[PDB]
Amino acid sequence: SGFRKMAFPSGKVEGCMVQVTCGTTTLNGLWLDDVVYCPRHVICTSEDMLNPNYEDLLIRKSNHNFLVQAGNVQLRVIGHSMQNCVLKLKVDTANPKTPKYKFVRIQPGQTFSVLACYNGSPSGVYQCAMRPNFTIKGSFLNGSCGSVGFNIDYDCVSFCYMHHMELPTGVHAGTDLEGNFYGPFVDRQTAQAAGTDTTITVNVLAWLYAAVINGDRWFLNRFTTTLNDFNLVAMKYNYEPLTQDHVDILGPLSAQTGIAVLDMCASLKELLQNGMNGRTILGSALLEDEFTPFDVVRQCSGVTFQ
Amino acid sequence: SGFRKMAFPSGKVEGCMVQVTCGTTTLNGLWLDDVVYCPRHVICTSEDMLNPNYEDLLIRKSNHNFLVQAGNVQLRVIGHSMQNCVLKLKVDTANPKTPKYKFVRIQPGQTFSVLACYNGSPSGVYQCAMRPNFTIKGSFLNGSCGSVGFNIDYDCVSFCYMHHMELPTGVHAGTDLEGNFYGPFVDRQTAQAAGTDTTITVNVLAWLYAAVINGDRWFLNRFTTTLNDFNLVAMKYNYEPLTQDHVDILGPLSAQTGIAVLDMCASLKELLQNGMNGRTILGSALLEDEFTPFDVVRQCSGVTFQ
Ligand SMILES: [K+]
Repeated sequence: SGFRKMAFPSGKVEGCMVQVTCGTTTLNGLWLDDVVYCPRHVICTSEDMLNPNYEDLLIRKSNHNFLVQAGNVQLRVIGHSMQNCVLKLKVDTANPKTPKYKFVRIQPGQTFSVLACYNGSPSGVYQCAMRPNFTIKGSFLNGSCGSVGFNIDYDCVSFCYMHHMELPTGVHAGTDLEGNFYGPFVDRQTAQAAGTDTTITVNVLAWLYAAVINGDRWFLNRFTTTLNDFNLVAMKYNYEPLTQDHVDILGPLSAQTGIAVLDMCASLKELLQNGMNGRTILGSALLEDEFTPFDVVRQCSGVTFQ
Repeated sequence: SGFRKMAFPSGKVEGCMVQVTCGTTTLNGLWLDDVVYCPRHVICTSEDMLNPNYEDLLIRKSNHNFLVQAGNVQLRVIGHSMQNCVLKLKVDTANPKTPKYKFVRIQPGQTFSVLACYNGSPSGVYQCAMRPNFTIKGSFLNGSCGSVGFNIDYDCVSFCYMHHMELPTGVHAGTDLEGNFYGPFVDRQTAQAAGTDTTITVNVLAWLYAAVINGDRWFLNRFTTTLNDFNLVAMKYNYEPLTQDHVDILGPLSAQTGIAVLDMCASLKELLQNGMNGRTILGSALLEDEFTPFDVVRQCSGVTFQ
């Protein structure tokens, strides 16, 4: 029994984290084969950041301007290119600990593990959701940039996020490993508003299913609802619209528990309208939305890796 | 900067997890040097479990009764001993991936990362507290036993927990790596009651400090209190007494924020009595108690590992 914010095991990613330094800026890089990936803003000074011309700043850089340290081993940079907002430093050594990996672009609502690093060394691991507004509510400090988010399938690491910046609101933004930001953000120190953050409805439902599996059934009610009637109530409480695709993905959990998706939707409707009356679900007084349907299945069925 | 249930990186522990099989039972073992540690109840059948005489059950066992698999590599058992409730299988091979480690017995309140495993293979990693009643509110399924809890200092893994059993209440119990149960529990299938669980006061305070660091200052009040006056209020809300040792360990955070421990205590007093008025601290509507003072320092200062 029990249910936790459970992260993927970090071992495979630990062995890819390096320190990258340029000028006075030190952040993290991801070392896969003979390439180190890191945020390109590492080449910028404080003043460059206000309006950086990256094409120009990079032409003015040479390989020796980049210091890459893997543990107590200096990696020599022998090449550099830029892909969107990621810097690719070609190094003299293929990472012996390179795992099987893919670069994946995730959708809002999907979750991943983050290996928060400083100076190429891991500080911790935690589970995360890509928020609907394309931010993530991470735990990152100065120098966290280059830290990556990932999922694991079997033995294959699917890298989906690289951390680039913190916004004034204290939430975080970054790119896929091709250097394309998630959301309407740029690696420039210019005012940038997060879109309004909404609650990931399908994930709340998934977590309610988790709660049922673990006993909690008090929120189950006698009501039912149509999909559209639900979404009308949801929108009023800043909940993402629930699509048919979402309903379909919840199918496995609806089958496991025997509770139909729209029935669970009704249970949520009431919770939104009335509240919880000081009661808690899976130890939480708030409706948790950082667990996907698949995440519940994985934790409740005991899926392992490598 | 944000705040998350953040686990230690699992890499070092991943490389120590093996599968151990005996009779009708498969669970997990921890492979350090030429020894594999696992719960001794692996030698029991269903019938043995009702009233096991372990000294006698083990005398009747031979090395060949124990099948240890590290991936697709069979480890040959060449010896067996019992230390309290842990079985130590001596094998023909020292684990090449043995990290620097200690075996530590933690105190109630203290936290650790758990690497949940099935069949010697990791499913995930999550942060945990040793509850005051010596249970842990884990996420474990059938076959999780042998899974370990740990902290890391620099490069040294301090193993503090091995999972042995789930109790009727759905919470978990186990031993230090010397095989001594935490709490009044035994590795017998006989009814066993968890003591009443209390809230880990020192940890709630630590987490309030974390909240200050991340902005939230609304719960700060002008009032102060003596230690005893605080504990009188605490006991009424099922909070662990706050000791002077607790005050001392909160020292770093009190220094960092400039808020005195007893001042923070007063702020907590009010929160306990009046509630939050539907407000939230670090995204939570409940007072969180599974973060130690050190855990907050590590997350908020960016402490890394190896
Ligand atoms: K219902």
